[PDB]
Amino acid sequence: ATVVSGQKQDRQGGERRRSQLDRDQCAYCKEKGHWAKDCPKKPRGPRGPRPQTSLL
RNA sequence: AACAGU
Ligand SMILES: [Zn+2]
Repeated sequence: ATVVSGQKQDRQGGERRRSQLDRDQCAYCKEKGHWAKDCPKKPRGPRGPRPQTSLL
């Protein structure tokens, strides 16, 4: 015999389709004030800004 | 994955 399972459907709080992602809420760390594109927890690298060293 | 918003 086994008694273990999950079956329930209930949720509160309004939301279109992106949690409480405020227009001024970072969608990365969840910090309000800065945008994800400006998240201080964003990645960086690899250090080496060299797309194409042309000669002209 | 941590971008759910050019
Ligand atoms: Zn952030």
